[PDB]
Amino acid sequence: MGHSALMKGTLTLKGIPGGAECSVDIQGNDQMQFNTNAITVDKSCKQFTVNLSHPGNLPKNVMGHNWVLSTAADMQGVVTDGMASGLDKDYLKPDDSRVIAHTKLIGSGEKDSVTFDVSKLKEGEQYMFFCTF
Ligand SMILES: [Ca+2]
Ligand SMILES: [Cl-]
Ligand SMILES: [Cu+2]
Ligand code: NA
Ligand code: NA
Repeated sequence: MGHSALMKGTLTLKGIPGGAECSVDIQGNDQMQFNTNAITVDKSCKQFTVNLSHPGNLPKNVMGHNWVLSTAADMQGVVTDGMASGLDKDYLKPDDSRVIAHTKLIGSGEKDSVTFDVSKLKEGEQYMFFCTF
């Protein structure tokens, strides 16, 4: 139930040869899909920015999407507690210690960005991004 089983992917801190730009553009659509399942963040990025958008036509209460980052070990807990927190809390437990970064929940035609400190990540750790809707 909800989007997290399908709308998820890995996020990995790596030394990308030569550096990389410090953002990613990601979309969630009307078919419960993100347009990537693997994001790499370069070590030398001080901040990283995720720009989420929602193309198509369905409203937030039917096909709402957020982008939520946690350790892979913490994902299930965040999803469970987020689902229980409900639509009016953007399907996130308020102040959840396990959420490294998150956007708001968006419907069709909306956009949201989140920037976070890359020092909150560690090489070797498994991170997941996901929608908790
Ligand atoms: Ca935001
Ligand atoms: Cl659903
Ligand atoms: Cu979603
Ligand atoms: Na690099
Ligand atoms: Na980029």
